[PDB]
Amino acid sequence: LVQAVQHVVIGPSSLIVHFNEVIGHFGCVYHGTLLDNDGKKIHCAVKSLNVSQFLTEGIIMKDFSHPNVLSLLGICLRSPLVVLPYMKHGDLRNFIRNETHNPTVKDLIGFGLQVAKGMKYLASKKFVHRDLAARNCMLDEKFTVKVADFGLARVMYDKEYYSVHNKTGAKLPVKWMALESLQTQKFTTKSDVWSFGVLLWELMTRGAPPYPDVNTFDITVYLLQGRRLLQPEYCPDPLYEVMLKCWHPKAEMRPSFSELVSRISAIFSTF
Ligand SMILES: CCOc1ccn(-c2ccc(F)cc2)c(=O)c1C(=O)Nc1ccc(Oc2ccnc(N)c2Cl)c(F)c1
Repeated sequence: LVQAVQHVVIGPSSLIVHFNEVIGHFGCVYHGTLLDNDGKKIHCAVKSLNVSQFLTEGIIMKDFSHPNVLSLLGICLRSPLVVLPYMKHGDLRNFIRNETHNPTVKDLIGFGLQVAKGMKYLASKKFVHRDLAARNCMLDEKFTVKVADFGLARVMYDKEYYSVHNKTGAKLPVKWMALESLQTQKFTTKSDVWSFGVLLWELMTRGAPPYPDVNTFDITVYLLQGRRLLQPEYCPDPLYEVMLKCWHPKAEMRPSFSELVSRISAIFSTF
């Protein structure tokens, strides 16, 4: 493990944490400066963790290289610190909810296509996300969407959406979970497809909360009855058909991420 983690570990002398520049219970995010031995100084975001599994997550994230997936600059051991490239426009949900922003109907479909591309890359590597949602996607200075996971850093802020299992300790985002995951607590690439369907609905409503009139406990019965999220006012009919296929009760009937990239590219560029 020590030899395997060598390329991910950053020395404490190489990282400058700007503690008086907070970005945002389980950890704080601050502005930072990373001192690169072979290039220019890097502006970063540093997340503090208030151990063996953590370093293996570091090795997996360091192997990611795709314009639609958040990369890892490294990990600093001394509380442990996670070093990420800085994302100028924060999370995707807060960006589209901002009343001073004017994304077009095509721009919103475009953000959906970017997520599908990042997920197609992850699924080809057999990586299961388990928490795909607009709040976990980042936006850089060039408006490029980066698929990521805050982990436990926003569970208290997003307390309305998260359940924590009393036995396994698992993070459970009930209103983004596939029917079979709510019944078995098992996650697959096909249950990530269901979550992507919910993410598309969030984009086309500019960040509205899903099922606002349905109790947490009533979600399983609501879904077994065959009921689903309603078509947003400015969501095109072919894009709603895509959402409905992502929510099929049989995991095997749901489209692959390759089929999603193809259908959304058609919707995005065709009239
Ligand atoms: C090493 C363990 O951590 C992981 C592990 C896996 N993945 C992961 C999981 C699935 C994927 F597909 C890809 C990556 C992660 O995303 C993280 C993580 O820590 N992400 C994280 C994200 C945003 C943060 O906040 C920022 C950052 C930059 N700019 C601004 N403005 C803000 Cl607010 C932040 F601090 C930390």
